[PDB]
Amino acid sequence: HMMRSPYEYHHDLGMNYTLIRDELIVGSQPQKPEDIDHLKQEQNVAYILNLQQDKDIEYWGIDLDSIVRRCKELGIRHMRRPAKDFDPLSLRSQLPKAVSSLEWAVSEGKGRVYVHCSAGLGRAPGVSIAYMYWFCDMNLNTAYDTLVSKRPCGPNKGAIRGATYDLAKNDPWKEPFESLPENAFEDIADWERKLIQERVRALRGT
Repeated sequence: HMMRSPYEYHHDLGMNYTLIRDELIVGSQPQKPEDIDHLKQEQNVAYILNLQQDKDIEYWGIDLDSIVRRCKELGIRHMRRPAKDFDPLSLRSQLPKAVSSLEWAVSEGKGRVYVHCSAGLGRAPGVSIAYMYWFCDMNLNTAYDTLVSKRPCGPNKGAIRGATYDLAKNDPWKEPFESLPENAFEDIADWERKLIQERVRALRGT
């Protein structure tokens, strides 16, 4: 067993994950049905949030149907909110829906939510940080540092900031997010946070 690179996916090492908050685990894709048994037995997982595109599951040669079947057998709910890999625009567009699924599953309270993409290095940490920022009473830099300190990875902060802009927006003719400096929407006022939480919850089951 040899040295590997630190911020890159090593699929041959099997499913890997990090517990970020009691309710929330961020990791790489389950590779076979036995990995679902591990999650249920060792981590009390009751929900899986899969952020991959079909193209990703195909590339990786994963039998998703057998994964999902085992989830159902064990009472786990499997959810899909796809986003494109290494694509901040995709992540930004899909963040509100992905976070809606996550936050719904947390609110149900039946067990831990396992949030993953192919590697759990971009998409899955990005969704998790947005959830912490919007729902767990922190600013964006705190939310960001809290995850990255536990699980070294490279989520796009701009994607999360831009989804925050998108959800706080009340004027369809506001200047674009792309014109604003790095600091815009890195914190949100209490009324904006309330607006965001309602809009995210309104996407539950869309």
